[PDB]
Amino acid sequence: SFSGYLKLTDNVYIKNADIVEEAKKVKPTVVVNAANVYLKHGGGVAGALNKATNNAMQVESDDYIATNGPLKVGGSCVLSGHNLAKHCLHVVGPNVNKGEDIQLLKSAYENFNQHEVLLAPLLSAGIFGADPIHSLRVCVDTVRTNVYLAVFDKNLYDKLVSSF
Ligand SMILES: Cn1c(C(=O)O)c(NC(=O)c2ccc(NC(=O)NC3CC3)cc2)c2cccnc21
Repeated sequence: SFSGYLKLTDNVYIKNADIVEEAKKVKPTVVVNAANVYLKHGGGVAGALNKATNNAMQVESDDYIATNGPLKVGGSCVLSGHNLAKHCLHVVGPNVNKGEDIQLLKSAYENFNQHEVLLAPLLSAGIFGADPIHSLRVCVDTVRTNVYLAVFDKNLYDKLVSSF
């Protein structure tokens, strides 16, 4: 059901798309959220995915944190995908704007290997402060399963594809 994606490697594909609209169209088995350790979905991809679930993702996340405590930077948890997907894999990449170690980005992408196919954003990009070209390079060199990347900004998408 994924269509209009450029092929980067044997297993990594990319599209200039709104990940919420892409999830509603495809209804994948797994959509990846670019989460923080507290699962507080305020801005960026996290806020957009939560808003499309009418806040059901945040209510479910708050119960998960109340039971288990916060995630590790580089870690993940599988929760419901609500109206967007069967499941949502909440992955925490390092937030470079908070002094988190960039080496944890490879650990964050290793979580994708537990799932055969994923619709995902670039981790640690945007408001997390890491270089998006570096995030795409770590993705290609780490993920072995089929990943379909959705990049919202047209100019960033063109730069990622021309510099790859
Ligand atoms: C790299 N990046 C990305 C990205 O998705 O590539 C961000 N992504 C976003 O802000 C983002 C915002 C909105 C949506 N869609 C909807 O809300 N769609 C429903 C109305 C119909 C998806 C995503 C980002 C926000 C800060 C900084 N960098 C960002």
